[PDB]
Amino acid sequence: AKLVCYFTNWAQYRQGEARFLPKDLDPSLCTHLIYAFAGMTNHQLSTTEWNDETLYQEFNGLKKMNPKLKTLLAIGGWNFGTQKFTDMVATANNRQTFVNSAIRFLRKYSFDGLDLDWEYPGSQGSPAVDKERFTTLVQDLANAFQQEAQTSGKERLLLSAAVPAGQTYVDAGYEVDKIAQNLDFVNLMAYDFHGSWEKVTGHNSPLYKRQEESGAAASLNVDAAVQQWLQKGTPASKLILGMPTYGRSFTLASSSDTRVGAPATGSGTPGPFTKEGGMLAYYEVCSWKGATKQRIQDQKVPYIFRDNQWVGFDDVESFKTKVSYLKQKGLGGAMVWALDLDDFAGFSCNQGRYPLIQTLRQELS
Repeated sequence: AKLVCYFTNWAQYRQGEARFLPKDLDPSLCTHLIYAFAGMTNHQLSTTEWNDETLYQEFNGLKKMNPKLKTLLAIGGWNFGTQKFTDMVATANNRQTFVNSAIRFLRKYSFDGLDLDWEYPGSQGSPAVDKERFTTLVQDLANAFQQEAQTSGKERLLLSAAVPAGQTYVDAGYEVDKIAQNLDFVNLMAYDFHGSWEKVTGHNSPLYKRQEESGAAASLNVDAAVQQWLQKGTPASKLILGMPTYGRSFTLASSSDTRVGAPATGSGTPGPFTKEGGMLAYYEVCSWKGATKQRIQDQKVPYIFRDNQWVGFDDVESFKTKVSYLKQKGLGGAMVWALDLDDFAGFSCNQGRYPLIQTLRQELS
């Protein structure tokens, strides 16, 4: 069973206790560590932070203390955009340029593979033609990795991809059945289902729909997201269920109505450390004094509120429930976004180091 965990390039800038660097990783916590994110320069895989080279060494250096640990480098992300992916996959010449650089890059810093985080083919400015070209990109990487294994005598580089849950994005850019064959595993982003971009309160990652939810809305949940990727061709053993170590917040129209689906004037007050409205790290949520925590019976996930702030998030129980769910579905394991959002150093929730992720590690085995 896999436990895929995401490390983020910018967590090193969080202030005080929240600061996160490779030295803060637990080498046995997860089975696979994915470094996010790498960029692209002239169709070639490239760094995005002044110290990625130094951090790469530290990151992959952990394999010396745990040879079984597998690391991948994730290219893309939201900020990165779609254009560079778009122009790169338009020609066989640029694709080969990208593939060859990836190989050299990965082997150079000792990464075990590449995680594709293009967000997303066929959307966000990306032409619908990118749907098939993405498939072709996946194939080229797979073929090249296949050959490089014999030419180098090293373990075949791994290939994975972080994929959206929404039917809109999935239909627009993913030939599920075709790419699933070539991807070693699929990291399903089963979160961001609801957020401050909606004028009503909703949970970031609920397992099931609300009994009074229907139509498109009844598709905004983990279970529906998993069934879609399975039904479209993803073999269960390759589908990795993503879980959030963060929650999404809202500012209530009135502190008087804290019901799920209650009126929201906007994003919740940004967290002291994460500094982004509408989002909070788990270590910021459990750092709430004089709040009222309640669970959504239907969706199996909690949410808390205080004054006019409302945040739906995941906790030990919810994670335990989703793992239980994951097993019933026979999936390949769990994925986590992100390492730096859980209380990695037990400085806030008084539940020890990595309360959430350690829970996943215990349950998965």
